[PDB]
Amino acid sequence: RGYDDWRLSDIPQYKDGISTYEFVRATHEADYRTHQAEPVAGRTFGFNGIGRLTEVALHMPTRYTLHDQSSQYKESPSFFQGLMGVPDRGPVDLAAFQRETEELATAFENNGIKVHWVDYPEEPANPYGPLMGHVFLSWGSIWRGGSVISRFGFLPGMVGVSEYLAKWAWNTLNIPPLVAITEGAMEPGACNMIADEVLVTCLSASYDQRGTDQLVAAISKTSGTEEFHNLQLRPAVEGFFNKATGACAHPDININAIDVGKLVVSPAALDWDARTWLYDNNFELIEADPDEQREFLAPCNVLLLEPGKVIAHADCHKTNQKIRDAGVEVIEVTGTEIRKACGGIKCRVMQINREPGPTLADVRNRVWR
Amino acid sequence: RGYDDWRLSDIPQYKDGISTYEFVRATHEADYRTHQAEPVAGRTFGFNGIGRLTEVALHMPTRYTLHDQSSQYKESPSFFQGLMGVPDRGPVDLAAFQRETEELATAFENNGIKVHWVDYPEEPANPYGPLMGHVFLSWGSIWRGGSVISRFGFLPGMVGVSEYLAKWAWNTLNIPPLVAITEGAMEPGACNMIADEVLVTCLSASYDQRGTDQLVAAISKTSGTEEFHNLQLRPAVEGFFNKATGACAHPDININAIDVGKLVVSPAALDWDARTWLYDNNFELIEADPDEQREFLAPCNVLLLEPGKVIAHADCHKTNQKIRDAGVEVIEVTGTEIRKACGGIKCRVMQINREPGPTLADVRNRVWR
Amino acid sequence: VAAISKTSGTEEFHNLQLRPAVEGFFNKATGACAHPDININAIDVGKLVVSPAALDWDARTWLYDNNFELIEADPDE
Ligand code: NA
Ligand code: NA
Ligand code: NA
Repeated sequence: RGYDDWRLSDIPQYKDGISTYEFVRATHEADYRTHQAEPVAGRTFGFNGIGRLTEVALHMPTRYTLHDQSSQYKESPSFFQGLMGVPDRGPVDLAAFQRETEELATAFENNGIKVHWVDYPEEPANPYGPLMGHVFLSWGSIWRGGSVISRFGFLPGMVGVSEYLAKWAWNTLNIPPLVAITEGAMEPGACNMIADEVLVTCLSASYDQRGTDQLVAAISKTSGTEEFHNLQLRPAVEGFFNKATGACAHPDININAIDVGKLVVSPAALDWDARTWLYDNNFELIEADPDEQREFLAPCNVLLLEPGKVIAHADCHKTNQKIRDAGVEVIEVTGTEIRKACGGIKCRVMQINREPGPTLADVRNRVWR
Repeated sequence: RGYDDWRLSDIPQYKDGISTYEFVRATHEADYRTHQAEPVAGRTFGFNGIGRLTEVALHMPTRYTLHDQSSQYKESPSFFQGLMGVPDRGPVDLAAFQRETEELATAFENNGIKVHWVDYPEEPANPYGPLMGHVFLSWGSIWRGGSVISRFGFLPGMVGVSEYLAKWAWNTLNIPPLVAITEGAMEPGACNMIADEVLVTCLSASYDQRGTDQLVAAISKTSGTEEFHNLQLRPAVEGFFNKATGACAHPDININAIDVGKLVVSPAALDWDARTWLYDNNFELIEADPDEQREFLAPCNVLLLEPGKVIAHADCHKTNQKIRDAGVEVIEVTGTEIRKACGGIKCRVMQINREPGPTLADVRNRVWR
Repeated sequence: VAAISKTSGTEEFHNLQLRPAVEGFFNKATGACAHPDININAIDVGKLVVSPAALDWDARTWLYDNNFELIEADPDE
């Protein structure tokens, strides 16, 4: 459209004969997401909900991506093994890690999902040491309304990284920032949603109440939904993972939607209040295999491509058969090397755009019991 | 520092023998501004307070910087004159506008202040028309903790512009975003501070309570101060300016600090509650000349370089003499072309860095009455 | 708690409430239990034996702030 072709009618709040007060008031009442954020970006964005995923980002590992090669890790493996708490399966193999990355990218491409690639500098470091955990791009997933700078609860190696990803999103995709978390802890990208307006968080090493309150207040305003619900799990774990039980600080390892009103869920996830809430709101629970969970094969860490279709770890044979039995298509992808650190396949995916999908009302209205 | 020289002692929360729980808790308790925002940026930043200004940005006008060249302005001058409410002083002259810009830059250089330059594209437009008001870079001033995306209450021509300035600050200076305002109206860069922890806002066309609450909550957490105060003026004005009275929607036209516990203030600014608050907190008021105020010569729009030294419009002879009588040095700078739109000299300056300066306690402790 | 607090013989009364992830009495996948007596117990003044499956973050914080020392039970046992 030509620079000299613009007219007052191109301003949505403008009307012939409108008073100053009325124009201003209409401006104050406009919706931020649809009036400002999306039009200025030139596109929709946000991974909220359980609708159709269209766009993601991955990181192709280099030798600097490997947590066990940080000089700080070398100084004290046991310090980082306490923070992470995941089973020791030996050193990360770079070549195999690269191969499973290619396989994940192909799964997306075979299903019509756009894949962007995020690179980091050589010898990447923040003020406190080498980057660590920066393969886990879910930590930079984009909300309706914009990107978030996180406060990491347990991993100093991620300082600077949510900044880098948000900046990448702005420069590469024109997606703006929504908020920085500035108190307590909050790692929103490791949260997930089980309906269009239902967020699952934890209280854990990765989330306190103050951080949660700040994040939820910001994303609720741009959620595109009338109401917003936060189901808060209360896992018994000290760091990231509890290898005695399968309990995890991140929702993405405890629970995930596989279809409308159907969740895959860890044995270690549901305290009584959470169970009651899910029951009352008509969610059907597919229980993950207990050994798969406890051994950190990440059977709940499935990525929903759309209701009824997920990407899952190829070696979660028992959980994946239960998911298929629930009428859901499973795309199996190798995820052996990724699980040597604090996450699985879903955890490594930055979700950029998901189309609007089924609501909590749709969950409540499904007749299945 | 070498990539392989990092040790655990480089992590501030680390200590020999610390448990996982204790390390995580120390991480949750760390201060965002000094642990994350500033170290990742590689520098301090923020214009908060009344200390020494060190760094600003200006825009050198082009033909597209002129509001009277927008096709929307041409379609209805009276619409925009209703929104703005400022006296008509005739057409902007590009070349003279450029000249007064160079004069302001020289004043900054003569006073030891670093000046960055912001350019816009040719034929710059947002989703709703040509940019308008984009010379006024105060709207992009940087807070302790980071940049802000604003919700403009009356000027659709600024949609997209606070985004552009924040992105510029991130790419050019490595300064991160703090928050996007997503409800109501809030134009924080046209606010000003009268002590290290005292923010002056208005309730007006440019600010509602919801927008104010969002902004104040965000900047208070990174203010670097134990307490934070918001003095809210209640000007009687419909749009930007009330040409019958001198009242303005923006604090920056109503009031400004000139020294520790000394303010220049418009006759039209102080409702009884605001006057009482200023009295109880020991602020001395220098009243701007009423004719200079009403004629929009912007006599309260002075830029504090440090306590006791301001830049002011060269033609505010009466107010400037009152400021000098109060023991403050005035640097007079031409600001004729800038005032044809909704702002004065201070309004066109993006403040990037101001050193920590006197506190509300310092104001309260000054003995002068 | 209202009933026993009035006859406790003590000026104050505190209830630490654990939130175990278990559907019935016992969770054989995790070691979590519906009963406190299987999750935690005092062994001396300010020293507790405690299950890996017992302590949510709020409970852990409360115990830490009140100076209780935790001996972790063997996870397989
Ligand atoms: Na719960
Ligand atoms: Na000032
Ligand atoms: Na508890």
